[PDB]
Amino acid sequence: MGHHHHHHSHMLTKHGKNPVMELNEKRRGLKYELISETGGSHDKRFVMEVEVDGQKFQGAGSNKKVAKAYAALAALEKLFPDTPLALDANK
Repeated sequence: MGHHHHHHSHMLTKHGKNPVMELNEKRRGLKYELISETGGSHDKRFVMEVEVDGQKFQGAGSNKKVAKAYAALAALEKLFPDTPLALDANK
């Protein structure tokens, strides 16, 4: 029996474009830099920052590129949610 796999499956975003490449189509002149980076006994913890429309959003993932994905989604869900009227919103 197996009970073990190497996680190769890739999460994306609102569309099948991958949040990073998608955001780079939705907006141009973006910035992707590293904020936090560490690796423990069995788990990883990376945090990347993305600049969209001058606004900086930070996301955390198990590596740089996955952290970029969450950072991008952080901007996408805020700038391009495509949702109806807003009854609840902070920023």
